[PDB]
Amino acid sequence: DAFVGTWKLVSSENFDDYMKELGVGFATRKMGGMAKPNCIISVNGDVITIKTESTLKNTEISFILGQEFDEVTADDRKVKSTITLDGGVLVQVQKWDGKSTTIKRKREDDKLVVECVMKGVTCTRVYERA
Ligand SMILES: O=C(O)c1cc(C2CCCCC2)c(OCC(F)(F)F)nc1C(F)(F)F
Repeated sequence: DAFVGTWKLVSSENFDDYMKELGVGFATRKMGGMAKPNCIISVNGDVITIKTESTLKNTEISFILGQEFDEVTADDRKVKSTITLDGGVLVQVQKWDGKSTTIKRKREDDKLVVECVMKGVTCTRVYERA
């Protein structure tokens, strides 16, 4: 849809703090911080796929809006994830060990803006079309 495409990371703010609040250790944070991923979003019928590709780490999720699914995150959390579309924003929550984090994806001008929240930390990542 508005989201379909191949997107390249162009800016990131507070990602290290976000990962630290998730409990990610130094080595994985190091990898994550200097990753410049592509994000490839596609849709086929009810099923949306989001691939995140980078030199040292790839991930992929496929889901139906509103249907919880199991996910292994890039930092190796085993979470229960649910993604919904609200006012044009793809809102993902991940739940594990009584914690949650939200990842909101929205389209703004030429950007795919990703806002990641864990407790008091807010990270903003901006992707542009490849
Ligand atoms: O899409 C993103 O840019 C993104 C990317 C990553 C990984 C992707 C592979 C390379 C390293 C970074 C990620 O990892 C999960 C955690 F941050 F927790 F490590 N979380 C997100 C985001 F939160 F924003 F969805």
